[PDB]
Amino acid sequence: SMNPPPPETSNPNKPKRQTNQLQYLLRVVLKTLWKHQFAWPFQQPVDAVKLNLPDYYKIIKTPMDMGTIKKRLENNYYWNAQECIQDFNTMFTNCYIYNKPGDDIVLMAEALEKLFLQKINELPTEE
Ligand SMILES: Cc1cnc(Nc2ccc(N3CCN(C)CC3)cc2)nc1Nc1cccc(S(=O)(=O)NC(C)(C)C)c1
Repeated sequence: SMNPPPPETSNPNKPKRQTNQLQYLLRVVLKTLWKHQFAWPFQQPVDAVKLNLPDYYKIIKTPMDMGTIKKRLENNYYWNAQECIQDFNTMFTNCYIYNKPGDDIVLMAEALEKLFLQKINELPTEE
């Protein structure tokens, strides 16, 4: 089967704003996770075709990845910081759903999620 289209990253009909929290999510949170040694499998939508995973998009109906999250932030797609946080959580939980406890890719996600939670603990108060 084909890959689904990637999640929307721009919508000219969605209102836009800049907040210090969204700036932090891009400049601090995303940036720190992106450079992590275990980040690479989470940097783009899963290409189930190239990876030969016929069941991936049978199981994962709400795909999400850091490339999509980054594009959303660069485009001012998010209105609330919580939208972005929800997207990271969806990414992590999709990993845990598709795979099994103890799998290498799960350990990788766990490492990234721990770091994510550390950075979110330092989220500045909404100005
Ligand atoms: C975000 C994400 C969540 N789950 C899985 N699981 C996964 C993917 C591929 C495989 N295989 C199956 C065996 N086959 C020969 C190649 C890849 C196994 C599990 N992969 C993810 N991303 C991913 C992105 C790019 C490449 C790969 S990967 O290099 O094909 N797979 C591992 C070795 C990292 C697990 C994986």
